[PDB]
Amino acid sequence: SRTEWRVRAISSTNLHLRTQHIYVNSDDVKDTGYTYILPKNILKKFITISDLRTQIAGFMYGVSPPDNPQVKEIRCIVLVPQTGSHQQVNLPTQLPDHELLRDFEPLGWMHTQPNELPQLSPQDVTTHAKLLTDNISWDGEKTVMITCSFTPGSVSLTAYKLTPSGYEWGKANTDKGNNPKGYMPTHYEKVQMLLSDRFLGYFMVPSNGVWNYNFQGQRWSPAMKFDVCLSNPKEYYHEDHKPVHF
Repeated sequence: SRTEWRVRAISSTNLHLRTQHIYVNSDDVKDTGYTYILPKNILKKFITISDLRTQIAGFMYGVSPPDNPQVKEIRCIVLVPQTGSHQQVNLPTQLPDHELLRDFEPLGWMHTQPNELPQLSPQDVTTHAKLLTDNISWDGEKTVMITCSFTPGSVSLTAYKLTPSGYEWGKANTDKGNNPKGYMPTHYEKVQMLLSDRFLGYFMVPSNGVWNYNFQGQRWSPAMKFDVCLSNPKEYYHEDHKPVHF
């Protein structure tokens, strides 16, 4: 329905309201490790281009502040060609590559999620374990996952790191659902994160100007190759994201 598309596009412009009420779960995090600082400007933009029901994601890149070795500031988010569901996001096996990105530190990924969950999803752990094993540039000691859970009238953020055992389990997991065998809360660990407007972050999207393939699944595949470039991200229901035909 072309009319439905226009209606959803309209209601989605109210997503920015949720970024007025942001929550960050820093509850009982170990005092050992890194603290992640996410810029408010990119978190808000990330929410405005997202969707309440279908998850989207982006890879995070950042730097190490000269005077605090235990702090990692996220300065760039890269949106890759993708598709997703209420339970997970589907990303190409090929990591983004660009001269501008090679001098940053890969810090993991972030993604939206329909509802707040009592535990990190088994899917997230599996997706993260895959990203680690395949990419030598991904340091398990610094890469993390930030979940942006939509809660009534707001968004709730949490950052996690995989545990050595979680990495092992994730690398072997074979059932995408919500209760895989052997899944324990001891497979992941919460990490400290801050939402700050002290500095700005930037976005990089596919060079063909299309990151959202949720209405063009036939043009998406895990093996697809792509390039990226600096740019302001297009919303979920942007003109260029609609299906080749309704």
